Amino acid sequence: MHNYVIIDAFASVPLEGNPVAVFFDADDLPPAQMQRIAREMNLSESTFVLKPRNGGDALIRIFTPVNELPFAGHPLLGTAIALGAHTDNHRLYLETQMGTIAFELERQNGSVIAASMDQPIPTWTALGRDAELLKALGISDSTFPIEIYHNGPRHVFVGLPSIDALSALHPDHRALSNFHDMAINCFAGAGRRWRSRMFSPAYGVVEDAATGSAAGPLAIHLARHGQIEFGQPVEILQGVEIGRPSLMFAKAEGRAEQLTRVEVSGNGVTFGRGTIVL
Amino acid sequence: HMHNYVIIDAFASVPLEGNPVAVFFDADDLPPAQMQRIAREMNLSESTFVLKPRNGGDALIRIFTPVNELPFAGHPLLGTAIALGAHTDNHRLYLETQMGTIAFELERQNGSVIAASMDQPIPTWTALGRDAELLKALGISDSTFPIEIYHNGPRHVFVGLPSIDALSALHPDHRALSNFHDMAINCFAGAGRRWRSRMFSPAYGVVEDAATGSAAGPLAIHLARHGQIEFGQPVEILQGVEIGRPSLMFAKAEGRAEQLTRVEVSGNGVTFGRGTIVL
Ligand SMILES: N[C@H]1C(C(=O)O)=CC=C[C@@H]1O
Ligand SMILES: N[C@H]1C(C(=O)O)=CC=C[C@@H]1O
Repeated sequence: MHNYVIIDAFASVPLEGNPVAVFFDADDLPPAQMQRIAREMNLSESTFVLKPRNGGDALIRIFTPVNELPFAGHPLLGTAIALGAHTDNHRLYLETQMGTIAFELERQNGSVIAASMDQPIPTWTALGRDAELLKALGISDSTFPIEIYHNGPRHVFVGLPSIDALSALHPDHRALSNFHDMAINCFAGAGRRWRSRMFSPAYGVVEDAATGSAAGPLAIHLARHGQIEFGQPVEILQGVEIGRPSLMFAKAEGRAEQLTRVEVSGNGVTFGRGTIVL
Repeated sequence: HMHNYVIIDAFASVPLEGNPVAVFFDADDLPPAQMQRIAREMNLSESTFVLKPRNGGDALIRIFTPVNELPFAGHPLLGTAIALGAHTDNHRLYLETQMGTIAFELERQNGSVIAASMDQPIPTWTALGRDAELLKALGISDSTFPIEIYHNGPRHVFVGLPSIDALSALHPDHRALSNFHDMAINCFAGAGRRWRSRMFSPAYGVVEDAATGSAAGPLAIHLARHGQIEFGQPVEILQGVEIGRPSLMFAKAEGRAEQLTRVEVSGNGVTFGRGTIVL
Protein backbone atom coordinates (compact mmCIF):
# COMPACT_ATOMS: atom_id res chain seq x y z
CA MET A 1 0.00 0.00 0.00
CA HIS A 2 1.53 3.36 -0.96
CA ASN A 3 1.43 6.67 0.82
CA TYR A 4 0.91 9.84 -1.21
CA VAL A 5 0.70 13.61 -0.69
CA ILE A 6 -1.19 16.15 -2.79
CA ILE A 7 0.90 19.29 -3.26
CA ASP A 8 -0.45 22.49 -4.72
CA ALA A 9 2.56 23.67 -6.72
CA PHE A 10 3.18 27.36 -7.54
CA ALA A 11 0.79 28.37 -4.72
CA SER A 12 0.89 29.83 -1.19
CA VAL A 13 -2.68 28.53 -0.15
CA PRO A 14 -4.47 25.26 -0.85
CA LEU A 15 -6.88 25.20 -3.86
CA GLU A 16 -4.64 27.61 -5.82
CA GLY A 17 -1.76 26.42 -8.07
CA ASN A 18 -1.54 23.06 -9.83
CA PRO A 19 -2.03 19.85 -7.91
CA VAL A 20 0.41 16.94 -8.13
CA ALA A 21 0.08 13.60 -6.41
CA VAL A 22 3.55 12.40 -5.14
CA PHE A 23 3.76 8.62 -4.42
CA PHE A 24 6.36 7.35 -1.94
CA ASP A 25 8.38 4.08 -1.84
CA ALA A 26 7.37 3.25 -5.38
CA ASP A 27 10.21 0.79 -6.21
CA ASP A 28 7.85 -2.20 -6.30
CA LEU A 29 5.61 -0.65 -8.94
CA PRO A 30 6.11 -1.55 -12.65
CA PRO A 31 6.01 1.44 -14.99
CA ALA A 32 2.78 0.21 -16.62
CA GLN A 33 1.16 0.32 -13.15
CA MET A 34 2.52 3.84 -12.48
CA GLN A 35 0.85 4.93 -15.70
CA ARG A 36 -2.45 3.38 -14.58
CA ILE A 37 -2.26 5.12 -11.18
CA ALA A 38 -1.65 8.43 -12.99
CA ARG A 39 -4.74 7.78 -15.11
CA GLU A 40 -6.68 7.03 -11.89
CA MET A 41 -5.65 10.26 -10.16
CA ASN A 42 -6.42 12.31 -13.34
CA LEU A 43 -4.25 15.28 -12.28
CA SER A 44 -1.98 16.91 -14.89
CA GLU A 45 0.80 14.68 -13.48
CA SER A 46 1.50 12.11 -10.70
CA THR A 47 5.08 11.31 -9.66
CA PHE A 48 6.78 8.25 -8.20
CA VAL A 49 9.73 8.42 -5.77
CA LEU A 50 12.36 5.71 -6.38
CA LYS A 51 15.81 4.92 -5.05
CA PRO A 52 18.55 6.88 -6.83
CA ARG A 53 20.69 5.22 -9.54
CA ASN A 54 23.26 7.97 -10.23
CA GLY A 55 24.16 9.79 -7.03
CA GLY A 56 21.03 11.92 -6.52
CA ASP A 57 18.79 11.84 -3.48
CA ALA A 58 16.09 10.04 -5.44
CA LEU A 59 14.90 9.10 -8.91
CA ILE A 60 11.51 10.57 -9.90
CA ARG A 61 9.31 9.15 -12.69
CA ILE A 62 6.69 11.60 -14.02
CA PHE A 63 3.37 10.56 -15.66
CA THR A 64 0.46 12.45 -17.21
CA PRO A 65 -2.87 10.64 -17.49
CA VAL A 66 -1.74 9.34 -20.92
CA ASN A 67 2.08 9.21 -21.12
CA GLU A 68 5.42 9.43 -19.32
CA LEU A 69 7.52 12.62 -19.46
CA PRO A 70 11.31 12.84 -19.08
CA PHE A 71 11.17 16.23 -17.25
CA ALA A 72 8.41 18.56 -16.00
CA GLY A 73 8.52 21.69 -13.76
CA HIS A 74 5.38 21.71 -11.56
CA PRO A 75 5.56 18.00 -10.67
CA LEU A 76 9.23 18.15 -9.68
CA LEU A 77 8.64 21.35 -7.72
CA GLY A 78 5.91 19.67 -5.73
CA THR A 79 7.97 16.46 -5.35
CA ALA A 80 10.90 18.45 -3.98
CA ILE A 81 8.65 20.30 -1.49
CA ALA A 82 7.05 16.95 -0.36
CA LEU A 83 10.45 15.19 -0.05
CA GLY A 84 11.91 18.15 1.79
CA ALA A 85 9.93 17.08 4.82
CA HIS A 86 11.88 13.76 4.96
CA THR A 87 15.32 15.35 5.71
CA ASP A 88 16.98 18.52 7.01
CA ASN A 89 18.76 19.27 3.71
CA HIS A 90 18.38 22.54 1.92
CA ARG A 91 19.94 21.18 -1.24
CA LEU A 92 18.21 18.32 -3.01
CA TYR A 93 19.26 16.53 -6.26
CA LEU A 94 16.48 14.74 -8.11
CA GLU A 95 17.27 12.34 -10.92
CA THR A 96 15.05 12.30 -14.02
CA GLN A 97 15.31 10.91 -17.58
CA MET A 98 16.80 14.34 -18.58
CA GLY A 99 19.50 14.10 -15.87
CA THR A 100 19.97 15.19 -12.29
CA ILE A 101 18.10 18.41 -11.37
CA ALA A 102 19.41 20.56 -8.55
CA PHE A 103 16.93 22.18 -6.07
CA GLU A 104 17.41 24.76 -3.32
CA LEU A 105 14.64 24.52 -0.65
CA GLU A 106 13.32 27.56 1.28
CA ARG A 107 12.82 26.40 4.84
CA GLN A 108 11.73 28.14 8.05
CA ASN A 109 12.56 26.38 11.29
CA GLY A 110 13.04 23.18 9.14
CA SER A 111 9.63 23.58 7.43
CA VAL A 112 9.59 23.74 3.57
CA ILE A 113 7.80 26.80 1.99
CA ALA A 114 9.23 26.92 -1.50
CA ALA A 115 11.85 25.66 -3.94
CA SER A 116 14.03 26.73 -6.82
CA MET A 117 15.36 24.46 -9.68
CA ASP A 118 17.98 24.71 -12.38
CA GLN A 119 16.27 23.38 -15.54
CA PRO A 120 17.86 21.76 -18.57
CA ILE A 121 18.94 24.37 -21.09
CA PRO A 122 16.42 24.10 -23.90
CA THR A 123 17.07 24.10 -27.67
CA TRP A 124 14.59 25.61 -30.15
CA THR A 125 13.54 26.09 -33.73
CA ALA A 126 10.73 27.58 -35.78
CA LEU A 127 7.47 25.63 -35.59
CA GLY A 128 6.83 25.80 -39.36
CA ARG A 129 3.05 25.28 -38.94
CA ASP A 130 1.83 28.78 -38.07
CA ALA A 131 -1.35 28.99 -40.09
CA GLU A 132 -2.54 25.55 -38.81
CA LEU A 133 -1.84 26.41 -35.18
CA LEU A 134 -3.33 29.89 -35.26
CA LYS A 135 -6.51 28.54 -36.95
CA ALA A 136 -6.86 25.92 -34.21
CA LEU A 137 -6.40 28.65 -31.54
CA GLY A 138 -8.95 30.84 -33.29
CA ILE A 139 -6.68 33.81 -34.01
CA SER A 140 -5.01 35.70 -36.83
CA ASP A 141 -1.37 36.29 -35.80
CA SER A 142 1.18 35.88 -33.00
CA THR A 143 2.77 39.05 -31.63
CA PHE A 144 6.21 37.31 -31.85
CA PRO A 145 7.67 34.46 -34.00
CA ILE A 146 6.18 31.05 -33.14
CA GLU A 147 8.99 28.84 -31.87
CA ILE A 148 9.13 25.38 -30.25
CA TYR A 149 11.47 24.67 -27.34
CA HIS A 150 12.74 21.29 -26.08
CA ASN A 151 13.81 20.50 -22.51
CA GLY A 152 12.32 16.98 -22.38
CA PRO A 153 8.78 17.81 -23.28
CA ARG A 154 8.29 20.42 -25.96
CA HIS A 155 6.62 23.86 -25.62
CA VAL A 156 5.39 26.18 -28.37
CA PHE A 157 4.90 29.90 -27.59
CA VAL A 158 2.19 32.15 -29.18
CA GLY A 159 2.00 35.80 -28.13
CA LEU A 160 -1.30 37.62 -27.55
CA PRO A 161 -1.73 41.47 -27.68
CA SER A 162 -3.61 41.85 -24.39
CA ILE A 163 -4.62 39.88 -21.34
CA ASP A 164 -8.27 40.24 -22.49
CA ALA A 165 -7.41 38.62 -25.84
CA LEU A 166 -5.62 35.78 -23.98
CA SER A 167 -8.67 35.20 -21.75
CA ALA A 168 -11.00 35.21 -24.74
CA LEU A 169 -9.29 32.19 -26.39
CA HIS A 170 -11.57 29.17 -26.94
CA PRO A 171 -9.26 26.76 -28.86
CA ASP A 172 -10.31 23.80 -31.07
CA HIS A 173 -8.93 20.94 -28.85
CA ARG A 174 -9.49 18.38 -31.62
CA ALA A 175 -7.46 20.50 -34.02
CA LEU A 176 -4.72 20.94 -31.35
CA SER A 177 -4.56 17.07 -31.15
CA ASN A 178 -2.70 17.15 -34.49
CA PHE A 179 0.24 18.73 -32.59
CA HIS A 180 1.96 15.67 -31.08
CA ASP A 181 4.52 15.59 -28.24
CA MET A 182 4.09 19.29 -27.38
CA ALA A 183 2.17 21.79 -25.29
CA ILE A 184 0.84 25.10 -26.63
CA ASN A 185 1.61 28.09 -24.38
CA CYS A 186 -0.19 31.41 -25.17
CA PHE A 187 1.16 34.51 -23.37
CA ALA A 188 0.46 38.21 -22.76
CA GLY A 189 1.88 40.95 -20.53
CA ALA A 190 4.63 43.54 -20.14
CA GLY A 191 7.93 43.96 -18.38
CA ARG A 192 8.32 41.84 -15.26
CA ARG A 193 4.69 40.55 -15.27
CA TRP A 194 3.25 38.06 -17.70
CA ARG A 195 0.16 35.92 -17.98
CA SER A 196 -0.09 32.49 -19.62
CA ARG A 197 -2.50 29.74 -20.61
CA MET A 198 -1.43 26.18 -21.70
CA PHE A 199 -3.29 23.64 -23.80
CA SER A 200 -2.01 20.08 -24.48
CA PRO A 201 -4.00 17.13 -25.88
CA ALA A 202 -0.64 15.43 -26.40
CA TYR A 203 -0.02 15.48 -22.64
CA GLY A 204 -3.60 14.60 -21.66
CA VAL A 205 -4.85 18.01 -20.52
CA VAL A 206 -7.41 20.41 -22.03
CA GLU A 207 -5.88 23.31 -20.07
CA ASP A 208 -3.12 23.13 -17.48
CA ALA A 209 -2.89 25.44 -14.42
CA ALA A 210 0.97 25.78 -14.13
CA THR A 211 3.41 24.52 -16.77
CA GLY A 212 6.67 24.82 -14.95
CA SER A 213 8.85 23.45 -17.79
CA ALA A 214 7.44 26.25 -19.93
CA ALA A 215 8.36 29.08 -17.53
CA GLY A 216 12.09 28.91 -18.13
CA PRO A 217 11.70 28.72 -21.94
CA LEU A 218 9.30 31.67 -21.87
CA ALA A 219 11.89 33.80 -20.05
CA ILE A 220 14.31 32.85 -22.84
CA HIS A 221 11.68 33.63 -25.56
CA LEU A 222 10.92 37.09 -24.09
CA ALA A 223 14.63 38.03 -23.88
CA ARG A 224 15.38 36.70 -27.44
CA HIS A 225 12.61 38.91 -28.72
CA GLY A 226 13.75 41.99 -26.89
CA GLN A 227 10.89 42.42 -24.38
CA ILE A 228 13.07 41.81 -21.28
CA GLU A 229 16.82 41.60 -20.45
CA PHE A 230 18.68 38.30 -19.99
CA GLY A 231 19.12 37.86 -16.24
CA GLN A 232 15.90 39.81 -15.47
CA PRO A 233 13.52 37.85 -13.21
CA VAL A 234 9.90 37.57 -14.38
CA GLU A 235 6.64 36.53 -12.82
CA ILE A 236 4.39 34.33 -14.92
CA LEU A 237 0.81 34.00 -13.76
CA GLN A 238 -1.03 30.99 -15.27
CA GLY A 239 -4.42 29.33 -14.73
CA VAL A 240 -6.47 32.41 -13.81
CA GLU A 241 -9.37 31.68 -16.23
CA ILE A 242 -9.82 28.15 -14.91
CA GLY A 243 -9.79 29.24 -11.25
CA ARG A 244 -6.33 27.88 -10.51
CA PRO A 245 -4.09 30.94 -10.34
CA SER A 246 -0.44 29.81 -10.23
CA LEU A 247 2.60 32.07 -9.78
CA MET A 248 5.86 30.91 -11.44
CA PHE A 249 9.11 32.85 -11.04
CA ALA A 250 11.73 32.43 -13.85
CA LYS A 251 15.16 33.84 -14.72
CA ALA A 252 17.39 32.89 -17.78
CA GLU A 253 21.05 33.92 -17.38
CA GLY A 254 23.68 34.40 -20.16
CA ARG A 255 22.91 35.16 -23.80
CA ALA A 256 20.87 33.59 -26.61
CA GLU A 257 23.85 31.58 -28.05
CA GLN A 258 25.16 30.69 -24.61
CA LEU A 259 22.76 30.31 -21.70
CA THR A 260 24.37 29.54 -18.37
CA ARG A 261 21.34 28.92 -16.15
CA VAL A 262 17.53 28.59 -16.39
CA GLU A 263 16.07 28.91 -12.88
CA VAL A 264 12.35 28.32 -12.11
CA SER A 265 10.97 28.68 -8.59
CA GLY A 266 7.73 28.81 -6.62
CA ASN A 267 5.89 28.24 -3.41
CA GLY A 268 3.97 25.04 -2.74
CA VAL A 269 1.62 23.77 -0.02
CA THR A 270 0.18 20.48 1.10
CA PHE A 271 -3.51 19.97 0.26
CA GLY A 272 -3.86 16.44 1.62
CA ARG A 273 -2.33 13.13 2.40
CA GLY A 274 -3.39 9.50 2.22
CA THR A 275 -2.80 5.93 1.08
CA ILE A 276 -3.72 3.82 -1.93
CA VAL A 277 -4.62 0.07 -1.77
CA LEU A 278 -1.89 -1.07 -4.20
CA HIS B 1 -10.99 22.48 9.76
CA MET B 2 -9.99 19.10 8.09
CA HIS B 3 -12.02 16.46 6.15
CA ASN B 4 -11.51 12.74 5.61
CA TYR B 5 -12.22 11.24 2.15
CA VAL B 6 -12.41 7.89 0.41
CA ILE B 7 -11.74 7.21 -3.44
CA ILE B 8 -14.25 4.68 -4.66
CA ASP B 9 -13.96 3.17 -8.12
CA ALA B 10 -17.66 2.82 -9.03
CA PHE B 11 -18.95 0.15 -11.50
CA ALA B 12 -15.84 -2.04 -11.02
CA SER B 13 -14.90 -5.05 -8.74
CA VAL B 14 -11.05 -4.24 -9.01
CA PRO B 15 -9.12 -1.01 -8.48
CA LEU B 16 -8.07 1.04 -11.46
CA GLU B 17 -11.19 0.07 -13.40
CA GLY B 18 -14.65 1.83 -13.29
CA ASN B 19 -15.11 5.55 -12.63
CA PRO B 20 -13.54 7.17 -9.54
CA VAL B 21 -15.44 9.34 -7.09
CA ALA B 22 -14.00 11.22 -4.08
CA VAL B 23 -16.42 11.14 -1.05
CA PHE B 24 -15.89 13.75 1.67
CA PHE B 25 -17.23 12.97 5.11
CA ASP B 26 -18.66 15.46 7.73
CA ALA B 27 -18.80 18.19 5.15
CA ASP B 28 -21.42 20.50 6.78
CA ASP B 29 -18.87 23.21 7.59
CA LEU B 30 -17.98 23.70 3.88
CA PRO B 31 -19.83 26.35 1.94
CA PRO B 32 -20.96 25.26 -1.58
CA ALA B 33 -18.43 27.61 -3.16
CA GLN B 34 -15.61 25.74 -1.33
CA MET B 35 -17.13 22.32 -2.21
CA GLN B 36 -16.99 23.38 -5.87
CA ARG B 37 -13.30 24.30 -5.48
CA ILE B 38 -12.48 20.96 -3.83
CA ALA B 39 -14.16 19.13 -6.66
CA ARG B 40 -11.91 20.99 -9.12
CA GLU B 41 -8.86 20.19 -6.99
CA MET B 42 -9.67 16.44 -7.15
CA ASN B 43 -10.39 16.72 -10.89
CA LEU B 44 -12.49 13.53 -10.94
CA SER B 45 -15.74 13.45 -12.92
CA GLU B 46 -17.47 14.13 -9.54
CA SER B 47 -16.74 14.59 -5.87
CA THR B 48 -19.51 14.27 -3.23
CA PHE B 49 -20.03 15.86 0.17
CA VAL B 50 -21.81 14.05 3.04
CA LEU B 51 -24.07 16.34 5.11
CA LYS B 52 -26.41 15.68 8.04
CA PRO B 53 -29.95 14.67 6.90
CA ARG B 54 -32.95 17.12 6.86
CA ASN B 55 -35.88 14.89 5.68
CA GLY B 56 -35.46 11.54 7.46
CA GLY B 57 -32.81 9.85 5.31
CA ASP B 58 -29.41 8.64 6.49
CA ALA B 59 -27.50 11.61 4.96
CA LEU B 60 -27.91 14.48 2.52
CA ILE B 61 -25.43 14.36 -0.44
CA ARG B 62 -24.24 17.31 -2.53
CA ILE B 63 -22.61 16.44 -5.89
CA PHE B 64 -20.16 18.51 -7.91
CA THR B 65 -18.35 18.09 -11.23
CA PRO B 66 -15.13 20.02 -11.72
CA VAL B 67 -17.24 22.99 -12.96
CA ASN B 68 -20.83 22.76 -11.56
CA GLU B 69 -23.22 21.23 -9.04
CA LEU B 70 -25.73 18.49 -10.09
CA PRO B 71 -28.99 17.55 -8.37
CA PHE B 72 -28.59 13.82 -8.96
CA ALA B 73 -25.99 11.49 -10.48
CA GLY B 74 -25.55 7.71 -10.59
CA HIS B 75 -21.81 6.81 -10.29
CA PRO B 76 -21.16 9.39 -7.48
CA LEU B 77 -24.11 8.17 -5.45
CA LEU B 78 -23.22 4.51 -5.96
CA GLY B 79 -19.74 5.24 -4.72
CA THR B 80 -21.13 7.35 -1.87
CA ALA B 81 -23.42 4.47 -0.83
CA ILE B 82 -20.59 1.93 -0.88
CA ALA B 83 -18.36 4.27 1.18
CA LEU B 84 -21.08 4.95 3.81
CA GLY B 85 -21.90 1.28 3.79
CA ALA B 86 -18.60 0.64 5.61
CA HIS B 87 -19.88 2.66 8.62
CA THR B 88 -23.15 0.64 9.08
CA ASP B 89 -24.68 -2.87 9.28
CA ASN B 90 -28.00 -1.84 7.63
CA HIS B 91 -29.10 -3.51 4.34
CA ARG B 92 -30.60 -0.30 2.92
CA LEU B 93 -29.41 3.27 2.82
CA TYR B 94 -31.43 6.40 2.11
CA LEU B 95 -29.56 9.32 0.54
CA GLU B 96 -31.24 12.66 0.29
CA THR B 97 -30.49 14.79 -2.77
CA GLN B 98 -31.91 17.84 -4.55
CA MET B 99 -34.04 15.27 -6.55
CA GLY B 100 -35.49 13.64 -3.41
CA THR B 101 -34.43 10.68 -1.33
CA ILE B 102 -32.68 7.86 -3.25
CA ALA B 103 -33.06 4.33 -1.83
CA PHE B 104 -30.14 1.90 -2.07
CA GLU B 105 -29.81 -1.79 -1.31
CA LEU B 106 -26.28 -2.75 -0.21
CA GLU B 107 -24.66 -6.10 -0.97
CA ARG B 108 -22.09 -7.48 1.41
CA GLN B 109 -19.61 -10.37 1.02
CA ASN B 110 -17.66 -11.42 4.09
CA GLY B 111 -17.82 -8.20 6.23
CA SER B 112 -17.78 -5.94 3.29
CA VAL B 113 -19.99 -3.87 0.98
CA ILE B 114 -19.05 -4.90 -2.57
CA ALA B 115 -22.03 -3.56 -4.56
CA ALA B 116 -25.29 -1.72 -4.52
CA SER B 117 -28.56 -1.11 -6.34
CA MET B 118 -30.47 2.21 -6.50
CA ASP B 119 -33.95 3.30 -7.54
CA GLN B 120 -33.45 6.37 -9.73
CA PRO B 121 -35.87 9.26 -10.32
CA ILE B 122 -38.30 8.46 -13.19
CA PRO B 123 -37.17 10.57 -16.15
CA THR B 124 -38.99 12.73 -18.60
CA TRP B 125 -37.99 12.77 -22.25
CA THR B 126 -38.37 14.41 -25.59
CA ALA B 127 -36.62 14.77 -28.92
CA LEU B 128 -33.64 17.11 -28.86
CA GLY B 129 -34.61 18.73 -32.17
CA ARG B 130 -31.02 19.73 -33.04
CA ASP B 131 -30.00 16.60 -35.00
CA ALA B 132 -28.05 18.32 -37.67
CA GLU B 133 -25.95 20.34 -35.25
CA LEU B 134 -25.31 17.44 -32.84
CA LEU B 135 -24.42 14.90 -35.54
CA LYS B 136 -21.96 17.39 -37.05
CA ALA B 137 -20.27 17.85 -33.73
CA LEU B 138 -20.00 14.03 -33.33
CA GLY B 139 -18.60 13.67 -36.84
CA ILE B 140 -21.35 11.37 -38.16
CA SER B 141 -24.40 11.60 -40.46
CA ASP B 142 -27.22 10.01 -38.52
CA SER B 143 -28.46 8.01 -35.59
CA THR B 144 -29.94 4.50 -35.59
CA PHE B 145 -32.84 5.68 -33.41
CA PRO B 146 -34.59 8.99 -32.73
CA ILE B 147 -32.23 11.41 -30.88
CA GLU B 148 -33.92 12.04 -27.56
CA ILE B 149 -33.01 13.79 -24.27
CA TYR B 150 -33.99 12.44 -20.88
CA HIS B 151 -34.08 14.42 -17.55
CA ASN B 152 -33.55 12.89 -14.13
CA GLY B 153 -31.74 15.91 -12.64
CA PRO B 154 -29.01 16.11 -15.14
CA ARG B 155 -29.96 15.58 -18.82
CA HIS B 156 -28.75 12.76 -21.12
CA VAL B 157 -29.06 12.67 -24.94
CA PHE B 158 -28.85 9.28 -26.74
CA VAL B 159 -27.31 8.80 -30.25
CA GLY B 160 -27.24 5.26 -31.68
CA LEU B 161 -24.37 3.82 -33.65
CA PRO B 162 -24.65 0.89 -36.13
CA SER B 163 -21.63 -1.06 -34.73
CA ILE B 164 -19.13 -1.06 -31.83
CA ASP B 165 -16.37 -0.32 -34.38
CA ALA B 166 -18.31 2.84 -35.46
CA LEU B 167 -18.75 3.80 -31.80
CA SER B 168 -15.01 3.43 -31.04
CA ALA B 169 -14.18 5.44 -34.16
CA LEU B 170 -15.89 8.64 -32.89
CA HIS B 171 -13.52 11.61 -32.46
CA PRO B 172 -15.97 14.41 -31.45
CA ASP B 173 -15.40 18.15 -31.59
CA HIS B 174 -15.47 19.06 -27.86
CA ARG B 175 -15.76 22.80 -28.68
CA ALA B 176 -18.84 22.33 -30.87
CA LEU B 177 -20.33 20.09 -28.21
CA SER B 178 -19.94 22.93 -25.67
CA ASN B 179 -22.92 24.61 -27.39
CA PHE B 180 -25.04 21.87 -25.78
CA HIS B 181 -25.64 23.25 -22.30
CA ASP B 182 -26.69 21.34 -19.24
CA MET B 183 -26.48 17.89 -20.81
CA ALA B 184 -24.27 14.89 -21.63
CA ILE B 185 -24.12 13.16 -25.00
CA ASN B 186 -24.32 9.36 -24.65
CA CYS B 187 -23.42 7.32 -27.78
CA PHE B 188 -24.37 3.65 -27.78
CA ALA B 189 -24.12 0.38 -29.80
CA GLY B 190 -24.77 -3.31 -29.19
CA ALA B 191 -27.68 -5.76 -29.10
CA GLY B 192 -30.06 -7.59 -26.75
CA ARG B 193 -28.68 -7.69 -23.17
CA ARG B 194 -25.24 -6.26 -24.17
CA TRP B 195 -24.55 -2.57 -24.87
CA ARG B 196 -21.47 -0.36 -25.16
CA SER B 197 -21.56 3.41 -24.40
CA ARG B 198 -19.32 6.47 -24.66
CA MET B 199 -20.23 9.77 -22.92
CA PHE B 200 -19.00 13.29 -23.77
CA SER B 201 -19.95 16.44 -21.78
CA PRO B 202 -18.14 19.86 -21.82
CA ALA B 203 -21.24 21.10 -19.92
CA TYR B 204 -20.42 18.76 -16.98
CA GLY B 205 -16.70 19.40 -17.25
CA VAL B 206 -15.55 16.07 -18.80
CA VAL B 207 -14.15 15.39 -22.29
CA GLU B 208 -15.17 11.72 -21.87
CA ASP B 209 -16.67 10.08 -18.78
CA ALA B 210 -15.95 6.46 -17.78
CA ALA B 211 -19.34 5.50 -16.30
CA THR B 212 -22.50 7.68 -16.42
CA GLY B 213 -24.78 5.96 -13.91
CA SER B 214 -27.62 8.51 -14.41
CA ALA B 215 -27.57 7.59 -18.15
CA ALA B 216 -27.90 3.80 -17.57
CA GLY B 217 -31.57 3.94 -16.41
CA PRO B 218 -32.72 6.20 -19.25
CA LEU B 219 -30.89 4.02 -21.85
CA ALA B 220 -32.75 0.96 -20.64
CA ILE B 221 -36.01 2.94 -21.11
CA HIS B 222 -34.94 4.19 -24.56
CA LEU B 223 -34.02 0.68 -25.75
CA ALA B 224 -37.40 -0.63 -24.51
CA ARG B 225 -39.29 2.25 -26.12
CA HIS B 226 -37.59 1.49 -29.41
CA GLY B 227 -38.30 -2.30 -29.37
CA GLN B 228 -34.71 -3.55 -28.86
CA ILE B 229 -35.54 -5.09 -25.47
CA GLU B 230 -38.72 -5.64 -23.41
CA PHE B 231 -39.62 -3.54 -20.39
CA GLY B 232 -38.36 -5.30 -17.29
CA GLN B 233 -35.43 -6.98 -19.20
CA PRO B 234 -32.05 -6.33 -17.43
CA VAL B 235 -29.21 -5.05 -19.56
CA GLU B 236 -25.43 -4.72 -19.18
CA ILE B 237 -23.90 -1.42 -20.31
CA LEU B 238 -20.14 -1.33 -20.76
CA GLN B 239 -18.63 2.21 -20.81
CA GLY B 240 -15.13 3.66 -20.84
CA VAL B 241 -13.30 1.00 -22.93
CA GLU B 242 -11.66 3.44 -25.39
CA ILE B 243 -10.24 5.57 -22.59
CA GLY B 244 -8.85 2.64 -20.59
CA ARG B 245 -11.48 2.77 -17.86
CA PRO B 246 -13.90 -0.17 -18.53
CA SER B 247 -17.00 0.12 -16.31
CA LEU B 248 -20.01 -2.25 -16.10
CA MET B 249 -23.48 -0.85 -15.27
CA PHE B 250 -26.58 -3.05 -14.83
CA ALA B 251 -30.00 -1.42 -15.50
CA LYS B 252 -33.72 -2.47 -15.65
CA ALA B 253 -36.78 -0.22 -16.33
CA GLU B 254 -40.10 -1.69 -15.18
CA GLY B 255 -43.68 -0.91 -16.20
CA ARG B 256 -44.62 0.71 -19.53
CA ALA B 257 -43.71 3.94 -21.30
CA GLU B 258 -46.88 5.72 -20.01
CA GLN B 259 -46.20 4.56 -16.41
CA LEU B 260 -42.70 3.47 -15.22
CA THR B 261 -42.85 1.90 -11.82
CA ARG B 262 -39.10 1.46 -11.17
CA VAL B 263 -35.82 2.42 -12.87
CA GLU B 264 -33.10 0.35 -11.15
CA VAL B 265 -29.32 0.74 -11.72
CA SER B 266 -26.69 -1.34 -9.95
CA GLY B 267 -23.02 -2.13 -9.86
CA ASN B 268 -19.91 -3.24 -8.02
CA GLY B 269 -17.52 -0.82 -6.33
CA VAL B 270 -14.15 -0.98 -4.62
CA THR B 271 -11.95 1.38 -2.54
CA PHE B 272 -8.84 2.65 -4.30
CA GLY B 273 -7.58 4.96 -1.54
CA ARG B 274 -8.35 7.21 1.37
CA GLY B 275 -6.98 10.21 3.21
CA THR B 276 -7.41 13.61 4.83
CA ILE B 277 -7.38 17.22 3.60
CA VAL B 278 -6.23 20.39 5.34
CA LEU B 279 -9.48 22.31 5.00
N1 LIG C 1 2.18 20.45 -15.72
C1 LIG C 1 2.63 20.36 -17.16
C2 LIG C 1 4.14 20.28 -17.36
C3 LIG C 1 5.02 21.08 -16.42
O1 LIG C 1 6.19 21.24 -16.75
O2 LIG C 1 4.59 21.44 -15.32
C4 LIG C 1 4.76 19.69 -18.49
C5 LIG C 1 3.95 19.10 -19.45
C6 LIG C 1 2.57 19.04 -19.29
C7 LIG C 1 1.93 19.23 -17.89
O3 LIG C 1 0.54 19.49 -17.96
N1 LIG D 1 -20.38 10.43 -14.04
C1 LIG D 1 -21.30 11.35 -14.73
C2 LIG D 1 -22.72 11.38 -14.13
C3 LIG D 1 -23.27 10.08 -13.54
O1 LIG D 1 -24.50 9.92 -13.43
O2 LIG D 1 -22.50 9.22 -13.12
C4 LIG D 1 -23.62 12.42 -14.48
C5 LIG D 1 -23.17 13.54 -15.20
C6 LIG D 1 -21.83 13.68 -15.62
C7 LIG D 1 -20.74 12.77 -14.93
O3 LIG D 1 -19.52 12.78 -15.67
